[PDB]
Amino acid sequence: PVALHCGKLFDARSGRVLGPHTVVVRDGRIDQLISGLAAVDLRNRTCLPGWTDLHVHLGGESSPQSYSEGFRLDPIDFAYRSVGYAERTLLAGFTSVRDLGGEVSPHLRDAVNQGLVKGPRIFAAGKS
Amino acid sequence: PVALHCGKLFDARSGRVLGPHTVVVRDGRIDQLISGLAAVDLRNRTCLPGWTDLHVHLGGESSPQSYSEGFRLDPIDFAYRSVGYAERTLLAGFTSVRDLGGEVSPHLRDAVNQGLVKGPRIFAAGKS
Repeated sequence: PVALHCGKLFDARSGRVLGPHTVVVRDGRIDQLISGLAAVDLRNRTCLPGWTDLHVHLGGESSPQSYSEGFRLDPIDFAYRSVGYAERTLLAGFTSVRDLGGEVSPHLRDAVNQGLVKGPRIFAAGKS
Repeated sequence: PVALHCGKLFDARSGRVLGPHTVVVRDGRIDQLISGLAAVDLRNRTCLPGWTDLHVHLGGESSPQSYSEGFRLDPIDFAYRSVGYAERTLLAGFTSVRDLGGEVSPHLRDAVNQGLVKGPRIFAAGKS
């Protein structure tokens, strides 16, 4: 249970930035939206919903060695890299993603959902 | 049947350079060694026996891509490269070599012995 006090709120449905608002969060959902208990001071910030990236591949990253590591590395090493990838993605403001390829992301999604590692909400495609 | 006239001859057994000599070749062997018919004029040159390299790998060559081509290429491409490798080795003065690794060299040796391609006399080790 935390109350959020922020100076401006962006209304996604309308596409307009409103004024001061107070957001009350209990049980992980939004309960009240008073316009005009733990408290977080965001009165010098703009309120937005979390962003969704609909096309990512959290199981790897492009590099000059990307076309030779496949024959020498295992998916476990790629999972160890994906831990940092997912943390960096979450900390940039993206609370959900849609993964469109790769067989490490269904496992990363399970690990994130169980709380073992930090990351966004993953919708995984598995093998293309 | 060709007679060779060269100004100086290197005697491998003794290790000394001698004077003018005439070498008569019939049937692929040395028959006469007159000291002091087709003719080749080498009177401004030094006569030596063909050289032997006891450690070569005619089936490949080092390159920045040598650690990734193995998973993408076939031995046929390496044979096509070995054709030029063997020609260049023969033209540098090495009439025989000892190949100490590689499974393309037993086939290159057969091809050279049958006269299909140019190269030195190959003693191949096969797989190490």
